[PDB]
Amino acid sequence: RGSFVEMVDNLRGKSGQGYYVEMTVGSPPQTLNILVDTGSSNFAVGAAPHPFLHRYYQRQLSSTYRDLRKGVYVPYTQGKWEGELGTDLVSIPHGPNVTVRANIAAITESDKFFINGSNWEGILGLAYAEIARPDDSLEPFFDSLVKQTHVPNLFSLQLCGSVGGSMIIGGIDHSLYTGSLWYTPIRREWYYEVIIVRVEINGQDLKMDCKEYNYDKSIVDSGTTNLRLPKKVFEAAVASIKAASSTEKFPDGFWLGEQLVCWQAGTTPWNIFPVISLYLMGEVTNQSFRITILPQQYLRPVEDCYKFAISQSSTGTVMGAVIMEGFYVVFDRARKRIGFAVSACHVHDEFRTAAVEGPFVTLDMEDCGYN
Ligand SMILES: CN1C(=O)C[C@@](C)(c2cccc(NC(=O)c3ccc(OCC(F)(F)F)cn3)c2)N=C1N
Ligand code: NA
Ligand code: NA
Repeated sequence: RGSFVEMVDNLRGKSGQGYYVEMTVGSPPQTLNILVDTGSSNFAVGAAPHPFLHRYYQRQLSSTYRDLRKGVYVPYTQGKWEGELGTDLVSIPHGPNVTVRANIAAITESDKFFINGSNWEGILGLAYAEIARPDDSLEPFFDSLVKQTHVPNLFSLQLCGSVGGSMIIGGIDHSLYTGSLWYTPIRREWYYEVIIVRVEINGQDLKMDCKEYNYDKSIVDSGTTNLRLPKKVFEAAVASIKAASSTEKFPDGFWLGEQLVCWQAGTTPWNIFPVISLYLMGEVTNQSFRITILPQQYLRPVEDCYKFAISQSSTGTVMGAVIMEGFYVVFDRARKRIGFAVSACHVHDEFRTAAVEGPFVTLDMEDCGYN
């Protein structure tokens, strides 16, 4: 409890490609790099020699493998994968010193799924059975972990945004954050769904009906890059960001993520860009708190050229790696809540730092949840 030195720094990544943890599958152990994803619930790994893959799960080499004689087809907004289900023994070398029998989808065919030049070979879905494929009876990895061991039912993520971070499995490490943790309820256990009750650009309320902020949900997703905002909120959001930053100008396609914008080295105008604060539902009736992110988070370097990493959505708000890089995030599954604290490692400047602040008084927070 509170100290987990062995798990500190167990995440690696490359800008834009996601954060991955080393895992082993089967006996003898086959080592793989696995994308950490709080936005999905399948443990799926490459199982065949796709060209983009450094390595892949070779089921034939494992004595502990058990076929479930069952297929799964998984389409996404763009790209898909399909696979064959089974179970085998899984470990996390730089995680808890346990071994569990987990479901694994062996990916036999995929499209627009693996990334050319990336260093991961599979994906660890850390969300709940409700959104598992093909259905809620396929038990996600973290459930199997907690069912079969003494590992406490919670994990936490410090994503530092070439890149690194920590996934503390079964606890919290106090060195990873400064100040206090503030908790927001998990509304329903499927995605890590939360409720945003208020949005400020540079301390300026959007004055939108709060239901709009959560239309049709808001979730915390380490497998998404952007802060994704519902269409109507996004319009409001950029309009207010465009205005707060009207001190300089950029093409209209830039705000739509259809082009990059570039400045010279040692000289990006951070300060003409506003802070963004999301107030989240608190643990107590009529009590909220707010998280504050910097343009450092929503203006992401591409290779000085940057992409605007706030985008519109038809699936609701997504607090991707943009938000998460500001914070140490606690997925407290045992108490159905998400904790936020200022990350000890977040990227800032000398004028502004990311922040988690409370308590604030906010009424009718229940009306902010879409049904
Ligand atoms: C959004 N999403 C999906 O569309 C489906 C799924 C399974 C998925 C599938 C394939 C790839 C990914 N995610 C990524 O490639 C990715 C890339 C960069 C990411 O962040 C990088 C940075 F940290 F922002 F720099 C996070 N995830 C997610 N999970 C999701 N969370
Ligand atoms: Na247990
Ligand atoms: Na601390």
